[PDB]
Amino acid sequence: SNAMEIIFYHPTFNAAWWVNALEKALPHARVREWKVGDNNPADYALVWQPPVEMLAGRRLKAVFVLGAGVDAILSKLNAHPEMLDASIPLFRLTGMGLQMQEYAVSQVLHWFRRFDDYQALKNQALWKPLPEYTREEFSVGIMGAGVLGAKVAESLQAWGFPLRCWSRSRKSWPGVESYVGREELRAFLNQTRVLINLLPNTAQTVGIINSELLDQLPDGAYVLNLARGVHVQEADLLAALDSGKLKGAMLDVFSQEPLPQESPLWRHPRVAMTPHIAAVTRPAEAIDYISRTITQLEKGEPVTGQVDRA
Amino acid sequence: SNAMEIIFYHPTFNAAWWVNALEKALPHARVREWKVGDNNPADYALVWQPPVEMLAGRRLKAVFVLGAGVDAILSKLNAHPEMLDASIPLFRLTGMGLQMQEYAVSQVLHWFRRFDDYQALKNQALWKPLPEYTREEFSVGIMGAGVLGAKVAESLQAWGFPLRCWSRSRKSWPGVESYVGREELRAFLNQTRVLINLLPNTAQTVGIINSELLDQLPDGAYVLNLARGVHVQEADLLAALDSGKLKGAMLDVFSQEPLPQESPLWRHPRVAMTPHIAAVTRPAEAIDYISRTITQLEKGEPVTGQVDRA
Repeated sequence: SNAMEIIFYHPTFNAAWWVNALEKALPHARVREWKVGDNNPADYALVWQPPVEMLAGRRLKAVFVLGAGVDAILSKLNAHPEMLDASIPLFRLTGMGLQMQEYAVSQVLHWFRRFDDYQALKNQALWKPLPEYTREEFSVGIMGAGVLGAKVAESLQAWGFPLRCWSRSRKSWPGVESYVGREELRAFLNQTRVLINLLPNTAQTVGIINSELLDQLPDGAYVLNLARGVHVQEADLLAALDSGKLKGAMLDVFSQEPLPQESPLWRHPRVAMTPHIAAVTRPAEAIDYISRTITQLEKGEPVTGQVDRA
Repeated sequence: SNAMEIIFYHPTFNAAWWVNALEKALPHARVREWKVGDNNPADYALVWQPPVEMLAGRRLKAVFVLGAGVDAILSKLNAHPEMLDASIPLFRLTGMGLQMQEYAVSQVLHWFRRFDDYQALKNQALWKPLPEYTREEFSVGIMGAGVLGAKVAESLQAWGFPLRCWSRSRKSWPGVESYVGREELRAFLNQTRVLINLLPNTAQTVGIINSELLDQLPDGAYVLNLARGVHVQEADLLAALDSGKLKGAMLDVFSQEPLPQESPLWRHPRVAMTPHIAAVTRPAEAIDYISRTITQLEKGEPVTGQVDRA
């Protein structure tokens, strides 16, 4: 023919910027942003929250999901077996431990040094040095196995906080007490001052952070949600913040995103919020991965990052 | 006689708690909180902002200043040569690098990840992922030589920020570009996104952070003041925050402390404030130092932490 055709679709990224970087990364490719009504052939598709008509009936060499988190797309494909011929390989971008570390280390220290309290004191123009928290009473509990959790634990134990992790599978991270299964969840929660959620999702963790879990945390605890919005029952979180069970929370993810303006979370004085930016893959990195993987496919070499479509 | 008499005075600490810990640390000592009119002998005096009548005419084996920062007391003694017989040794408690590190690392990351911006966006109930800052453009500049500055630099370069330091004396900290003298101050400021002040004081640094210095920082910079209040010209800081020269500031120290409620700093939305708590010596540590040093003096052994009364 024989030009390589690539199509690109993202709900909120700058298509122009991505099309460009892609053109320079794969100079021998024709890249174009996909728009409704575009049924001209393509060899590779780069997508996030793609509509059905973009991929339905397409013959493609591969689809690249623009982000980690294949749960959303897999369910659209599984609820629409007709959206992507099941023989087409699907890929995902996780090398973002650093980003998580930055976020968690900043906030855990922020809370440890009572900057949240000091900000409230500032807003009342009240000079009041507060009692200091001991490292011993400031235990960190990470929920979730996987590199992100492992990286976050590593970076926090370096500051001397007691660390514990909880997962369904038994684990052995250096300098961390490992708790396993719903059987050991209470023991884990009882001893955790700062609860950090880094669970990849599961049917078995939906709404896991609800009142039944919050009740086992010691009073004056904190919740840092870096995993999935559906892991937190928002009404229960707010109730725990209002009763004093929780001193504070920081949430990067929400049950519904963008979080509707109507949500009271926006309004709570002891909730901090970030619009799902804890760890985004740098486009340069994303582009390097995608171009590298396309090259391996064109040459029949081994690839990495393929998502099994169980 | 022969009981060892110790007297204690602090303007805001819990005298009872300190007297107690002291009694247990030196069981063989009689410790008492000093109150106006108490002219009964003592062997050692533990003080912070002592009034003249507490130390005038006293024969003492040593005075212990309850904190690092001997500038305040030395000037009261030097302006009142009659407050402490000049033959009496004076001691000070610096092993607080960790505390500074916690503070600086938390805040520099806080700013780097735009949590300040995200908080403002939260307060407007506006979901808006913001552009990310590169590490390259997020250079840290530490003013001041000495361990605290060295510790803070060490902990920040570990996160991959470009680091520079400025002092009057030439220095060589690993992984840090060293700038020396007022001659190289502009070059240093021009390249510094986050200015961290850790200068021990000098006549030559009073009001150093004024408009002439702020003007050399790149727009969108930040100031973190962890050293002395008199180092910052508060009116100029506020002006720099209002013009956009400075995106934000965090201050742990102020020209006058407690900062009068009248000060506009309390009121600025892009100033964060803490009541001089960046690095306080743990009382347990303070007590261990003082008891250890008293024991060395009683036994004629070498001591450490003595302040020359030049």
